[PDB]
Amino acid sequence: MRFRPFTEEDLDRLNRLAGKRPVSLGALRFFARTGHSFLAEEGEEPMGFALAQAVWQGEATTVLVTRIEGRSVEALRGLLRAVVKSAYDAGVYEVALHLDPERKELEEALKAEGFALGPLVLAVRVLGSR
Repeated sequence: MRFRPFTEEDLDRLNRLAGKRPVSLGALRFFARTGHSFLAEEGEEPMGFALAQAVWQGEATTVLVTRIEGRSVEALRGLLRAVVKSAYDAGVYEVALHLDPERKELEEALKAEGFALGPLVLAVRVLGSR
């Protein structure tokens, strides 16, 4: 298994991993430009991806993982590691993710790669779409 930046040529591979929530070409292009987004592959079987980006806090920066998908704990862990490395290299202060706690594989991968699930809590208000 390997972890790499994706390009436009990888649109189908990403969408093979994207289930019922497709990644557009526009989204792929934007996330390719961040330097924080990765594709996981076993051979040329796609195995996961992470869409992540830098968000300025006013002094420090956070890298937010907007989306992560993966077919195994191994894929999820390696994607997190690749994101974390890209954050360290950019002098980013922290990496954050909004976790659905039903996703046990992701929860396992997060703990294995040094993420905490507290004490900070996520507050959300969904407004909806037009």
